[PDB]
Amino acid sequence: KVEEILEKALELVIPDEEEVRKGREAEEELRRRLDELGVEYVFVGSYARNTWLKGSLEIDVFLLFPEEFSKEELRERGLEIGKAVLDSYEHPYVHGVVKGVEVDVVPCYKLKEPKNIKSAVDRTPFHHKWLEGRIKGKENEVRLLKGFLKANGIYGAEYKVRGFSGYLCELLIVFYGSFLETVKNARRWTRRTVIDVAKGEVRKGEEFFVVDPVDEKRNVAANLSLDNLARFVHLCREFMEAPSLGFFKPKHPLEIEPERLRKIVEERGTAVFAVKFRKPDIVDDNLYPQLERASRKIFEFLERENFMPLRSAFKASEEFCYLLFECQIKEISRVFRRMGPQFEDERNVKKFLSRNRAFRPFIENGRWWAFEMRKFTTPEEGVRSYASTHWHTLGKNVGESIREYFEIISGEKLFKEPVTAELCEMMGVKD
Ligand SMILES: Nc1ncnc2c1ncn2[C@@H]1O[C@H](COP(=O)(O)OP(=O)(O)OP(=O)(O)O)[C@@H](O)[C@H]1O
Ligand SMILES: [Ca+2]
Ligand SMILES: [Ca+2]
Ligand SMILES: [Ca+2]
Ligand SMILES: [Mg+2]
Repeated sequence: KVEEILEKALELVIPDEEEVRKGREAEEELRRRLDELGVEYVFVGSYARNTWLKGSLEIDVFLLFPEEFSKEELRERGLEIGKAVLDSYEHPYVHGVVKGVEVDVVPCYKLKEPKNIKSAVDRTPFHHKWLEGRIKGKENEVRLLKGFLKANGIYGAEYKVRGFSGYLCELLIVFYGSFLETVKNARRWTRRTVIDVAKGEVRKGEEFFVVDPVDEKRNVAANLSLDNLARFVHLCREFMEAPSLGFFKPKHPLEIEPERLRKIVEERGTAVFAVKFRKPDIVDDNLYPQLERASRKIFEFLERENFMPLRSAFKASEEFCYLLFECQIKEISRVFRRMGPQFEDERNVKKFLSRNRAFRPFIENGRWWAFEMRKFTTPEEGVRSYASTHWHTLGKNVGESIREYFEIISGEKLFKEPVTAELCEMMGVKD
């Protein structure tokens, strides 16, 4: 059955004649313009090796240069070849569109074989040279891997996904020969697994590490999060166990009427709430690490204060950001135990006892203790206190935003916000 599903899978991963139409057109036009400027360039794209996934067409033309400043000479070439130009972020490249297709124009050094400069963009040409001859013919094998990963939300190395980059996908296919062979062997992958392509071997190491043929110190799966690696391995065991075209299909968002969520949550008996604030104007690769950090800090705070957090999640929309939380403790006693000094310490004892308190401190196991009052008794109130005076620990941009404004939302109001998918996923809700 397997080989019959992978066959139907191809119709989901391979590009349709009208998009492979935009590709060829743009490429032809783009070279024309680039040749008229007499520029030294090379298509290093997934497009350049026909390995790009259905519906994800994009070109990456790298301009080759020596010297030091190629920031402006590129600004020129780019702005002069792209019908429309924008500028993403020694970093600055030109993202435009040409004949309707997204085009990245990056400047690098035509290098005399290895030993780059503040290496980063300069390796890309080599990555391309190393993959071009070895991946020929296995294009679709690659499109299967990616299509497989994308359907399960773990394709892409950007911080929002922390999954499998494309390069990685192609290295893996070169190493094993085919999608199927990849999944079959991926079932035995561990967190200490090292896939060294250059030496055609697999050994044990400190962490999952796919060595880059071009640079043996660079881990091509650096951004792949442990959990996503663990998710791929599991998906692989699950696919072999019972292959199905549904693995190459995107899962459908849980349609949840706000009243069925309130039911699940009262049934779980937990405290569900979110921290809402204005999304700062920063790029995803900057925002996401901050949203993860913030979510972690507030979670650790919740642990410390004993509200026993179960799990957290975050969500970024167009205007706002939410840090979702679920704690097992909805309310905690006002009173708590303050550890005092050892009965021996005559001074720290006189000091500890001079403070006025509603109740009398006591000795337990040779040490003084005192009952005091918390300044909050619910995880929601605690977070309001924390987000109010410790916003500086939630990331430079997020923290700053939460400092200006934010609100703790729970109940139905929380359900009205666009965090349902995340909410459900966080609590492990099913169909
Ligand atoms: N070092 C690089 N190696 C390969 N592709 C690169 C590199 N740098 C930029 N790219 C581009 O990144 C985009 C993402 O895909 P990638 O190149 O990783 O190949 P892929 O994953 O096999 O193809 P696709 O991403 O379309 O599924 C493509 O447009 C590709 O040209
Ligand atoms: Ca994600
Ligand atoms: Ca994910
Ligand atoms: Ca209260
Ligand atoms: Mg690109």
